Amino acid sequence: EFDRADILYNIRQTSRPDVIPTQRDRPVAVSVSLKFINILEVNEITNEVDVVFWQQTTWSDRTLAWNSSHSPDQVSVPISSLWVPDLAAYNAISKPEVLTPQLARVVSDGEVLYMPSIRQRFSCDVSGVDTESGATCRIKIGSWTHHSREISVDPTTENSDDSEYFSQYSRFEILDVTQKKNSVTYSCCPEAYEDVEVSLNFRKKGRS
Amino acid sequence: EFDRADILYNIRQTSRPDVIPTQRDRPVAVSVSLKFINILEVNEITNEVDVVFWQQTTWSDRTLAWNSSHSPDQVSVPISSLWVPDLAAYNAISKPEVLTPQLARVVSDGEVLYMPSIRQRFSCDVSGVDTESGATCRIKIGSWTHHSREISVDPTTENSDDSEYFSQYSRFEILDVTQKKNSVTYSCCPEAYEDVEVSLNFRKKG
Amino acid sequence: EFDRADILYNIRQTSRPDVIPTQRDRPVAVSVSLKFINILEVNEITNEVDVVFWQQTTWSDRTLAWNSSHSPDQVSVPISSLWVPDLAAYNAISKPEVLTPQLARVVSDGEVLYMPSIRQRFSCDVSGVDTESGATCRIKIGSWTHHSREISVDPTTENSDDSEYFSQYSRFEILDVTQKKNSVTYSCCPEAYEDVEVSLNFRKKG
Amino acid sequence: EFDRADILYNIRQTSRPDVIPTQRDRPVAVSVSLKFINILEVNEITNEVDVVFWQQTTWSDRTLAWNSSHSPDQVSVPISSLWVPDLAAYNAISKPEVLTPQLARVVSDGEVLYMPSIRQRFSCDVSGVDTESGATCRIKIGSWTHHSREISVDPTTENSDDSEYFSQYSRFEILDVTQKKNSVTYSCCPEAYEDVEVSLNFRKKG
Amino acid sequence: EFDRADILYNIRQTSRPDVIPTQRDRPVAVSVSLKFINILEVNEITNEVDVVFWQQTTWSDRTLAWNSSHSPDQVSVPISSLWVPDLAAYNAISKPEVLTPQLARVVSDGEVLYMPSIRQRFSCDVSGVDTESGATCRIKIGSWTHHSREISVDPTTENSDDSEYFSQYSRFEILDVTQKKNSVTYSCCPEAYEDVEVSLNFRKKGRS
Ligand SMILES: CN1CCC[C@H]1c1cccnc1
Ligand SMILES: CN1CCC[C@H]1c1cccnc1
Ligand SMILES: CN1CCC[C@H]1c1cccnc1
Ligand SMILES: CN1CCC[C@H]1c1cccnc1
Ligand SMILES: CN1CCC[C@H]1c1cccnc1
Repeated sequence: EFDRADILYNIRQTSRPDVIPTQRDRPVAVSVSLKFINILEVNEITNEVDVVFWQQTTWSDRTLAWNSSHSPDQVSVPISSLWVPDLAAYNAISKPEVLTPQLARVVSDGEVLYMPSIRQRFSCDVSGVDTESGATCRIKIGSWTHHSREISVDPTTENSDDSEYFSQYSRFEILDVTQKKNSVTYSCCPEAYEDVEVSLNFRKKGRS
Repeated sequence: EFDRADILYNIRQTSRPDVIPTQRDRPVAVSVSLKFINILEVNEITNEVDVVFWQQTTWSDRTLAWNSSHSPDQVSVPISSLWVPDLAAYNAISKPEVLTPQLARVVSDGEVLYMPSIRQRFSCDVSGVDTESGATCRIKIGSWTHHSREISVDPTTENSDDSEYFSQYSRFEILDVTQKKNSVTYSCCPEAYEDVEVSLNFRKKG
Repeated sequence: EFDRADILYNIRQTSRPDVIPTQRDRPVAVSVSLKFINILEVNEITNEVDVVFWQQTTWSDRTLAWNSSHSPDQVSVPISSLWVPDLAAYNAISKPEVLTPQLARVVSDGEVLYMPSIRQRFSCDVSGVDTESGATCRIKIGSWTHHSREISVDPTTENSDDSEYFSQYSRFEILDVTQKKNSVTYSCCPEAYEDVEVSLNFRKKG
Repeated sequence: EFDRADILYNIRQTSRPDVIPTQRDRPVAVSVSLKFINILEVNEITNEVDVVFWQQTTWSDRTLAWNSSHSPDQVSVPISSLWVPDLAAYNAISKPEVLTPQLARVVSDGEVLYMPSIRQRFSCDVSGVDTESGATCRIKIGSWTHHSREISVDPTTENSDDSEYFSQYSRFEILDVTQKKNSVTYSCCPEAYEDVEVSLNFRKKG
Repeated sequence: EFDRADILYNIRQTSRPDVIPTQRDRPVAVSVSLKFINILEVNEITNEVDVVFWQQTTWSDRTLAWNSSHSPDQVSVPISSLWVPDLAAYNAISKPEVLTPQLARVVSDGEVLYMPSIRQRFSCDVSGVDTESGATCRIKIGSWTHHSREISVDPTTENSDDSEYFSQYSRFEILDVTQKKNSVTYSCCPEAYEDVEVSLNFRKKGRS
């Protein structure tokens, strides 16, 4: 039997936050999904957008696991005590501003959910934002330093609505969100790195 | 008999800041209440507001308790030595800027009061800010990661006065502040998460 | 004979920066004085000012004391090794930007002087700033979490000119600086908290 | 046989982050190459530019090496656990804003690749930016404190296309990127310091 | 013989960074000299300037010394491991933005050179900036908390041109840099504090 204090103590003492939780030479499967909350600023001249999204991030780390047969089966853990995937947005032009407490939810089987609210600026196609078909801003996210044999990134499906959490008070409306996944070889390095491309189809609402 | 040094040493040494002070499998009851001090900027086109408020936050942590029959019965404690609720404003568009010393007041029975002055910008309904009925901006606050069996959130009880500490030098005036607690289920997760919705009814002076 | 290394070692090794240096039955007497250096921005529409001042802060901590019959009688100490009063400006709308090295001067009897240069923005009365009688901006400073029995705040007892070090290159000129102690209760808590109100009477130059 | 955990433990335990991995008194050869991603703001009046670039940095540190006959031959390491060259852009007018996770890739033979995305503002020649031949902004990068007997800086670009990773959505387009190795003695100090000058020839599209 | 690792270990283990390296009740002699790199913004209405300068700072700390008959005689050391003079500019209106790695160079006899590149804004006389005589902005630098028996501050000169490292792409040109030493008594305290005043004589380049 463990209480929350015991679980959290054991995790702090033994999770190796700098060690990717790879098992038998297989990639850590990371799921990412952006839930758009607001679009704060758009510039059709510069092709830049300022956006707030929840970055729902999910993966398994079995070194975190504990027998919860007589115990709580989930806890909140500061991310500084956990390994977290080194995800970056490749077309970000500002550093990610995390708006929320930096805590992940860890299940007793080792499943982790880290879902920060992030404000970040992007360079992307803003053309058509003012028309009915709208603009399509693509956001590319992947591990910065782990190639495909170490981290895979997936846009795991749901029925997950588009503007389920998007602000009704925004000047913009979301028409569609699609996720595409890619495998790229960069000039720097010989291995392929996976990314998810998130296409945000949106437009400016008219005053009426 | 303890002096302040002993109380604070004991809190610092046995601090478990990462551990939610859950007792008898009941949620930690957190009270929140926003005391509006200033509205610094409002944009009716973008529906954004920049606000300064004291986020009065209250809860009980029995692991902090000490016998105070012959001791001080209250101390100020760095929040880095305490568990603090992971509250977030859901419609915030900037990160909370804490303007005050990050100290909580702890009572010998384990009651904590943490009341930072916060500057933060929010996405909300700014329409009507210039009519007499004013605008109503809604701010939603709740635990980011603890569901309803772990953290409940409630309005601070004490009969809430609206303009109490609000700046007389602001360009805006407060007409009314109301609160409503909700219980919401999001698609990410199967459990319900509690929030308080704070409705700030305000208008431009003139 | 202690040398500076010994003094600073002893302070650092025994320092309890979390512990208010309450002397028996008494509030720690803190003296505060703002020496205005520059007024960088003024907005008469929003009633906001951006200011730079030296926050002269003085108090006694006898736990720091040492026998200096045959030793240096003063040293500079990082404030992270010292208890420091949790002062806040109640009408501040930005968090204090400290422009100087964060060192206090500690005398062998336990007297401490901490005098940071601070840039901060405030909400206050900017009306009349461009007139002959000028504007009067009031800045309210007090302990954020320590009530009247734990901290008292007074203006430094000197006659002194708080506009003495003000920049000659400023667009503004200071006409007068006055201070008044107040003591107030807040809805949150049953005790009185002390503050100093610093009234800065200033105007634009021609 | 070591697993990733062992490799990272061993590196962390013997991380000598402040020690330049000099061998027998001969300079650490550092390769630098800037991969331009975006040009965000250009001001022809002030001669200032705001740029985003991947700063591909490469060097060898044999103290990091491990036998990978039966082990992973590469790991990602927090740069806080590694010595990293003290490179600075001499004409930068803002501190480097690092946009990416601060991890370097370390090969079992001791080769290190650190490649942060950086946003930084520079002072340089913006004249002609809205002509056809374009502007040429020169960025000078070298070790801040290590002279030529301790750090050598070389452009290894490996010959990969200029506009390769540059945003197609930028307002600007890259015409050409060239590099020059320099060796400058400064008035302060008697030894020479190496730098690479990266010349970005770019324009506004039509 | 010590190697670099030994030197740095020994310094890390025994530097007392909060201890002023006073020897026998003498002041620590600190030399300061500003090498101007750029003038970014000037406002003649508000009397404010935004400047970039190398703040060349030099002093001796005998506790850092080591025998280098058969060892490297200089190392780079993080300033977090060293005592550094608590210098401040008295007319600065922003905090000193350090643009460079925060390393000092330490010689085996205990001489230290710390030379950060700093961007900072000042309140000073901007009048005359677009005439041929130019403006003269005075920058006052001294120890914040150490009086003259603990720290003296002294300007030092080289025969180099003041523009050696001034940007040729600035909108301003430097006409002259001079420096004065002062000893001032403030109201707070009974002791004299030393400062160096650095007078930057500059003007706007021809607009064409
Ligand atoms: C795959 N990353 C994305 C761009 C560069 C590359 C990389 C590789 C190794 C270390 N850092 C970055
Ligand atoms: C209640 N939170 C707000 C948005 C998602 C949710 C959540 C749940 C678990 C871990 N992180 C975030
Ligand atoms: C006197 N303080 C300033 C305003 C609220 C009050 C207070 C009391 C206890 C803890 N935090 C804040
Ligand atoms: C190469 N650096 C750039 C300018 C001065 C020089 C330097 C030398 C020693 C310590 N810091 C800086
Ligand atoms: C020399 N400094 C400049 C103004 C105040 C003074 C000072 C003295 C002691 C501690 N802090 C500041």
